[PDB]
Amino acid sequence: QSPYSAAMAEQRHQEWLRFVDLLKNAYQNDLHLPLLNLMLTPDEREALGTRVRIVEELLRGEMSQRELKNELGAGIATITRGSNYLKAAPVELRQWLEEVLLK
Amino acid sequence: QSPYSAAMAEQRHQEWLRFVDLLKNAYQNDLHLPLLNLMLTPDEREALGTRVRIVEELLRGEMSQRELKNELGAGIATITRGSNYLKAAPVELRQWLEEVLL
Ligand SMILES: O=C(O)Cc1c[nH]c2ccccc12
Ligand SMILES: O=C(O)Cc1c[nH]c2ccccc12
Repeated sequence: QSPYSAAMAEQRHQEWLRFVDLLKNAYQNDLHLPLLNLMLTPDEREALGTRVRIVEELLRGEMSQRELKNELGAGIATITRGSNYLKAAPVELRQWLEEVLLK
Repeated sequence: QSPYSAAMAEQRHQEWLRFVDLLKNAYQNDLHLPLLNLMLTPDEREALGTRVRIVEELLRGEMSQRELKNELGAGIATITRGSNYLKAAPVELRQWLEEVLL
């Protein structure tokens, strides 16, 4: 069926929340590392590691475009998307990220 | 430089573990949902939700290949890779997944 429907949106939402609770329980049982190895490909794990550094440097604000590109391998489009995500983040998350990533 | 180097392997280890620790801390602070919305695109979150069901139905062993494909939209190659990962999973993870998913 069509993925663009309320019913499919609700199904995706429930499946996503199930994964979030599964990983929560994995953390609670010290199984987070093998679970994330199973559920994410190596390139996806590498990308997540890089996106942490992109968010950190965007929040810091000291590197420019070409600096971020040459240091992290992230082109301008990727950086702009990350900046859009950061702009859309709730204030509590952004302030916590400033705290934990920059201090 | 080269992605296929020992130094780059070490950098990958470090950056991945920093993400794992950040997300641990986000769960501890009830910020995991917005952090995951920030670090994963919608299609990646959708894929993760589907991968949970793939792993569940592989462990259950009741659905076949065409059934898994028609129910989850996941082709044979994706199911085969998931089965490979499950075969390579450590015993403790697999027994836990059977405990919690079934
Ligand atoms: O849009 C992308 O290329 C993926 C992506 C998801 N969250 C991000 C945060 C910072 C930089 C890139 C991404
Ligand atoms: O290889 C893939 O297609 C992605 C993938 C990563 N972990 C998985 C678990 C089950 C099914 C597919 C995947």
